[PDB]
Amino acid sequence: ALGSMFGCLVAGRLVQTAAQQVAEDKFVFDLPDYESINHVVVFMLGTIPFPEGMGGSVYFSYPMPVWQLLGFVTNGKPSAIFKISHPFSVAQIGISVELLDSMAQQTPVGNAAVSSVDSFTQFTQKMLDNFYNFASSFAVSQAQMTPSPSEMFIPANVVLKWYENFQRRLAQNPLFWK
Amino acid sequence: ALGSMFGCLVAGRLVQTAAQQVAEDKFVFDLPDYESINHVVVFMLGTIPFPEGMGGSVYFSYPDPVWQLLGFVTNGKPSAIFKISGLKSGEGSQHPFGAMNIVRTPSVAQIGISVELLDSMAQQTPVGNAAVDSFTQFTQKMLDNFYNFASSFAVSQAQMTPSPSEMFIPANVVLKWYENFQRRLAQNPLFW
Repeated sequence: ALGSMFGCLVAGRLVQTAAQQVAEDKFVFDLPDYESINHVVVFMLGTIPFPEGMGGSVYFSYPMPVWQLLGFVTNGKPSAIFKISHPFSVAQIGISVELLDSMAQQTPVGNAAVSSVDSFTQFTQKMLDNFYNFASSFAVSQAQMTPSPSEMFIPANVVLKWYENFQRRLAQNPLFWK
Repeated sequence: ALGSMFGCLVAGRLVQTAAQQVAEDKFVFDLPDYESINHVVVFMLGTIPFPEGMGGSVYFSYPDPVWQLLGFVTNGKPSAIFKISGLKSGEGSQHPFGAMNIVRTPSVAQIGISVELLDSMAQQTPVGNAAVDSFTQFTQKMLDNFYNFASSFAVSQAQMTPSPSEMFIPANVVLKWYENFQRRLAQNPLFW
């Protein structure tokens, strides 16, 4: 035939290349022992390119099976690493051949260091929620303040300002902190 | 002897399978444009297993002939991902690569694989931060970052500007929160 197009590698195991064809432009790798899957590496073998105007969207499913879009591979960027621990015990990697123009409009959650980029925002939101739920009881206005020229106060709006700064820095680079 | 036995992958690039064989048990991959690399993937091709009692030690060379040990690959664990950025120089075991002609430059790094006795590999020490907990670093940094930021706005009553619509939190309350959250994060990193 033409041969295999993709490799799928669970860190700690061997490369899988014999993907199961589930559609003319969709391919799936079954991954056993989902619990021991920390990282997956998905890549082009270099034998067959994506067709004109096309790239690959990489999805992951895990235990009922639930899917998430990890990211993309293209002729220009033919490999990607994803931390692990719609078009489609045992997990699956799915690759769907799609228009490059369409792939640009999607929002992948995958990342090489963290399972989901949403966890960054999720943690920050819960940290600030924990702070304000605690601090709110003690908040005072200047009119409510009792005379104490020496005591230090922090404006409540630092919550909002820091969150806004975090969002901006995260949008630039999801791993700015690392 | 073992032929092309290993593969090497940098994220965003094509897999390399053709290593320089500086000995019949020693394989070297060139990595051009090294400063734009954080992670490297090394793996057995699955063409042939390691011989009985043998495994692979994976080394890295960079600009300051000299290799830091990154880690290992074996028949039982035939692939691994390594961090090669931010490694502290001078650490870890020494290297077996005595090829006269390992042609080298500051922009071109190497990954070296030596087929070694498993017994010998068990006595080697990889450098720190090589093996790949990342989210733990994130949460700690964000906590410290937020507290330092919030604290930078701390003001006494005498230093305040009139702002009748603004609310203020006593600084000792913010500090108490910071200490408690730090402490609860270190016993249950997923408490939140």
